[PDB]
Amino acid sequence: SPIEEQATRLLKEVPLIDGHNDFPYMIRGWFRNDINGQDAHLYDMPIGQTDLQRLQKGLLGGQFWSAFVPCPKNPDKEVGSLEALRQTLQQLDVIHRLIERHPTILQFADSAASIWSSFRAGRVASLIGIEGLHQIADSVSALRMLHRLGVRYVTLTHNCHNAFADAATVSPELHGGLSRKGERLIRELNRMGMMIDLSHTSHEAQTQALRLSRAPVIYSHSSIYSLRAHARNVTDENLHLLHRNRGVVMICFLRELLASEADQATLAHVIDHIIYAGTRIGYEHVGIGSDFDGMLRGPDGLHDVSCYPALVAGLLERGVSEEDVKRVMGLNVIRVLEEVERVAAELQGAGEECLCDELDEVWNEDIKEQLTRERERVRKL
Amino acid sequence: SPIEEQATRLLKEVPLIDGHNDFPYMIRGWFRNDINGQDAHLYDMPIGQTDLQRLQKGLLGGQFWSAFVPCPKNPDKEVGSLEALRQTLQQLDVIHRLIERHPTILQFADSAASIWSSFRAGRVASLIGIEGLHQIADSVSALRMLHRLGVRYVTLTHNCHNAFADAATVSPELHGGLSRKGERLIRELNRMGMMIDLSHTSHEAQTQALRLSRAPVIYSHSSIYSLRAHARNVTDENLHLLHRNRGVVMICFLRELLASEADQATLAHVIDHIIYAGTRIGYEHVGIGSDFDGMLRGPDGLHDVSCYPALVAGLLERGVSEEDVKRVMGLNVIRVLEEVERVAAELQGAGEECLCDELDEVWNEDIKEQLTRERERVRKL
Ligand SMILES: [Cl-]
Ligand SMILES: [Cl-]
Ligand SMILES: [Zn+2]
Ligand SMILES: [Zn+2]
Ligand SMILES: [Zn+2]
Ligand SMILES: [Zn+2]
Repeated sequence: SPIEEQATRLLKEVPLIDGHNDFPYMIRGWFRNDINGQDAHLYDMPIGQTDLQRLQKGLLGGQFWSAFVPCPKNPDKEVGSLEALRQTLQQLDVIHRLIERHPTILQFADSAASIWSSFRAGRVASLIGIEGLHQIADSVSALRMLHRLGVRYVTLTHNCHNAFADAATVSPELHGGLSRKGERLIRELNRMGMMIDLSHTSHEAQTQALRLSRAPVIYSHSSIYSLRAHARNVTDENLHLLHRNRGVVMICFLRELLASEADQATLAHVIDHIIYAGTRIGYEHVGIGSDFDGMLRGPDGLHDVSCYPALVAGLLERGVSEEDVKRVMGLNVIRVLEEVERVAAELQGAGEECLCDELDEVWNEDIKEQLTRERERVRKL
Repeated sequence: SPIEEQATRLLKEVPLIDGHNDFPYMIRGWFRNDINGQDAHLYDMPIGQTDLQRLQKGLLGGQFWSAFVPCPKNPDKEVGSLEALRQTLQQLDVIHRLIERHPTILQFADSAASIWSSFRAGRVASLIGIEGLHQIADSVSALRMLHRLGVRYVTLTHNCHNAFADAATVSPELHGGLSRKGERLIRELNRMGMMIDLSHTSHEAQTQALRLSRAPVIYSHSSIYSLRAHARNVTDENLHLLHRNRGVVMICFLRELLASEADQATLAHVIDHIIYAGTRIGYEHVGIGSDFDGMLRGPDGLHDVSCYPALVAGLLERGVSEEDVKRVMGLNVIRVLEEVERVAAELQGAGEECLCDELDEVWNEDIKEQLTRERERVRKL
């Protein structure tokens, strides 16, 4: 069809960059992060919605691979929080090993330039994000090291309240949006060049983050509230504040977020959600945030990662212009990552102070007096 | 003096690379890793043997900055082990922030080429190492992420036994050298290109590591046993196995390791230790491993980081040739890091399997059956 050829041409011209995929957690579930001699299975998986053959088939240009670990369930709160940090490094490790063992398909990217150079070579631009602040174990130092390991967005919560912000799906509220720590962390995230992700966060937490953030944010996988009322979806209030923020809402394929009955959800519903946001806040603030492998089953026509050409063709069929489809595919999320890095460079160039952790005193006054006495002895030599 | 001018010329021609300095832990002790508006103090410290003015004065070419955290003291063994991992990321964070805030003095390096390019520009080549396996929290995944963060050596123990190896200063013995896990970790360290450091490890643990390792190792800060009997010093047995391994013993300035009475220790004792090893196993297997800021007081003439020109002049005064002094200064430790990276490239190029952690099963048989049933449904479409 001339529409199918058009969709294939667009997928070759610009990268379709998906906002969120939990394929790394499926590798932890199925293989337990042991991928040695598992290429046959990694190319043709016996479970899930993602594998390396189907990833090629769908012509996907880039991917933010999620490094999610569950919210801590342990009665010992210190152990659970610290356990999440160790599991985070295990998931970042298997993501890096997955990319490194398959260099013909996947290539690591952590910027707008690295996404393009990956797309020119014919690879899937492989970026990384974490699904929740619980993953850092209350350590802003750890968060900066996660940025150094290649993490380029941080979802503020998953399905649990943390010290920084409230989750959408948990009641009662803890902070009523962001905490004081949360407000201060927004400045640090803008300073370091970490992209803020407002998926899974409460409506009040979104409103406060959108007003405070000096850089554009994203919703890595969230849908529209007006079309389907759910705690996880974005309200018209927050859609307008996203426009002022210059952020992007990357539309989710979760069936619960598209229809009241999950079995009724379809590819057409995803297109309705993209067109709604594109009509009201412009097509330069809308994206694609599948959440593949964060669900058992997908919508009719969006069953797995091979179905992206159907989404591009469906948007063109509805009268969304080529230029606007290219924006929704990936140009918008590239711009936000580019603007996040530019803001960080401005703030780092200006010499803004970084947020430091609260640490225990290791030395008492006796030790500090010995050290000062010792220094003075060396001065008199 | 013609000997002082000779020492200054050598320090400009080749980088003097010190094996171990604990200045990052002094920053944790004094500032609690909060260096915002502390440049006056960082250039002229009120404590310790290291600051940025004295670092320039001594003409030091490179430095392995230690990222040490204490051995876990907590009764809850899980909490203590996981706490060491979080503290490790705090110390790696402050090392990176120290380098980044002072780019005219310090420059990050993680290879032989990066050491040289740093030295050409007139910076101190700033490398990173961790002082003990307890710092990884039994996570080989975490260890690979520490390598990604810039860690280029790992001391197998500090002053405590761990799951992998025995420390020198603790009795009774636990593993009697390396454990089975330790033996398997040696292969993984060689594969990833992590330099093995045998300081703080028991004599038996050294012997087993030196025979097993396929790449050259180091002693980042250890002295000679024959001159001064101590658990921390290297025996003639292990010095010979270091020669076969092609490693380097970087001589320590700790007074306890140089003389029976600590107040008697001197610059002359450090030179005796360098000449002993250089005479018996050749000058291409000897280095300088100060351990500055891992001690209150240093030897007479080696009080702080400004005293390196006295060490170079002292070696030349004793009849050690210019070419051999250049080797002891830094060419040897550069070679070992270069050979460690070459061995890793050979093993990674050959497609050797990496060591994976033992993970818990997250899904039961009910969940796995749903995932396989779901995959088959998608196959029939
Ligand atoms: Cl602490
Ligand atoms: Cl686990
Ligand atoms: Zn997810
Ligand atoms: Zn999610
Ligand atoms: Zn030390
Ligand atoms: Zn030490």
